[PDB]
Amino acid sequence: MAPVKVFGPAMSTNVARVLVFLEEVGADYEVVDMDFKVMEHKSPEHLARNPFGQIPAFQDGDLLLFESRAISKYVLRKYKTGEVDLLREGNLKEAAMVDVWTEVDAHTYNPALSPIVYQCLFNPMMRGIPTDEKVVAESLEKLKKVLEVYEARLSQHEYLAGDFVSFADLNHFPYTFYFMATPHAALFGSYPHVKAWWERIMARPAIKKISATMVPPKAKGH
Ligand SMILES: N[C@@H](CCC(=O)N[C@@H](CSCc1ccc([N+](=O)[O-])cc1)C(=O)NCC(=O)O)C(=O)O
Ligand code: NA
Ligand code: NA
Ligand code: NA
Repeated sequence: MAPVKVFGPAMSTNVARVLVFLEEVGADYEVVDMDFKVMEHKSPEHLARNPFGQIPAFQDGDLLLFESRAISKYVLRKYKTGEVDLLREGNLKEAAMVDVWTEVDAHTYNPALSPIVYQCLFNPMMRGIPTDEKVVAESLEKLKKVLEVYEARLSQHEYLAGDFVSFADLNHFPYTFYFMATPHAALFGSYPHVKAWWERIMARPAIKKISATMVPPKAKGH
């Protein structure tokens, strides 16, 4: 039957996103590393997997996929356990709530948090480009407003879609993980329900496993 293949280094946020869901359902998989220093993601071979020249790409037999959230939902459906139901697709209103807060991550939370990761981590280390502190300052003020909403939401439920962990919650892991390595990692402590939610996510065996393969400078970067 052959395990599925993920193309891209495990440290890349959107690769890690897929690996988390693979681990949640206990599926075998192969991580195919790629050399960004020779721009392997822009090679003719990889463009045939992801025509926009990005990672992850994904292969299951003759099926090629890209876009991390699409890959992840395919994994969750293919390996649907019964022991794990992260999409709630058998329940219309639960699936809707999972969908809402998955979209919130994609279009409200991650656009506020991701720039801080880029400016404080990716740009200086990976690209040799210094931190633009005005982008950081503007993004932090937006993130704080987002976190005020999350704090209220997570005061009523343990997770974002209700009293169950879901696709919505776990999609928050890869970029927030790296945020915890920036100078702004203490931010969450001002939002106690958000911090507790985050710690529940970090306690998950699948999350523990993948975060160990991403390895920051050292865990919660000081
Ligand atoms: N929507 C897509 C986004 C995928 C994506 O952005 N992949 C990035 C790597 S993860 C995000 C990321 C970007 C940059 C760094 N960095 O260190 O400079 C780290 C992580 C990529 O391949 N970029 C190459 C390109 O677009 O040309 C998905 O979720 O799959
Ligand atoms: Na990019
Ligand atoms: Na599911
Ligand atoms: Na918004």
